[PDB]
Amino acid sequence: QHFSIPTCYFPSTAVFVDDSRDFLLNFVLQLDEGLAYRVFDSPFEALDCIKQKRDLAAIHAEVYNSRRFSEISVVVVDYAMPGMDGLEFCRRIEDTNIKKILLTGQADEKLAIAAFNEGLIHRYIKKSDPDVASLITQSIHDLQLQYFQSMSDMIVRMLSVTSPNCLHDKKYAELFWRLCREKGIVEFYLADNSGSFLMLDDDANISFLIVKNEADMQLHYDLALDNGASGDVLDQLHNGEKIPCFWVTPQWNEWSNCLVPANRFVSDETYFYAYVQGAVLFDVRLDKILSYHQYLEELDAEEMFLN
Repeated sequence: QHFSIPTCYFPSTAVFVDDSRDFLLNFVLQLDEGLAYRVFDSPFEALDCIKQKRDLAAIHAEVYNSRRFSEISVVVVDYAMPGMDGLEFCRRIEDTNIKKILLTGQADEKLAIAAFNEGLIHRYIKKSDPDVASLITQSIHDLQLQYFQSMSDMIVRMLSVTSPNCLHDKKYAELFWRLCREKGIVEFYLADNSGSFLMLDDDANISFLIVKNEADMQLHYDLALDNGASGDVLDQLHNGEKIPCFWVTPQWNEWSNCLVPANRFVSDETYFYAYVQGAVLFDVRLDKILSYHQYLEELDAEEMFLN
């Protein structure tokens, strides 16, 4: 219901717990390239690995964490695992916010329904379903989003900040996610109180989606009016034709190139935004950022399922 746009997002790791190598080979080789995953044939070793893995400017600082992509967001577990059934496996990680996909047998649907209603698991799929491979893949994408949506609750609490209203706007979120796909964005991080986002592609190229609400536009118009800006600047800020692209008040003669043409989006409220290339809002050290493409290349072939 909330955080249709999460406070942050980046490619995360899914864990597959299954005792059928033939099922895993058929499944993982249909997956889209770009999904990081780990495979365990034992629920005990999978649990041990999960256990051992465990202001507003602090959000985008996560991009300097080279191990962020190894965050485990979704687990896919077969209920018929030897040693420990799939539901008992999920109970021992239900304290975390990992999203659980249960692969059910022919006589396990009632047990999975109860677990789904209690919130123990978030998805159950018949392992013998002819579309099982595509159903798991779609649920992985859906639950990796829900993982960061659940993260957004604790992040705004930990930082003692209030979320921008645009993050809960369903119409605007669809525009946000479709723009991310148009620009090849794989990870983003909330940048200011109005809903701006630091954005990166798989090569860690920097870009920003600067977002302003009507209250911000009125504040910028009042600042330019109190500062005595050019006649065009007052008309552009009043009509909402352009938005400020800075992060501090510019000089009366500097408002010219500190503005960028903006799009207007009317939904739950009126937003003004512009997608700009480069580090525009604040400085970003590209030399201390591990891109996602380089993370996938630096994956050690020793601990790979496909070797």
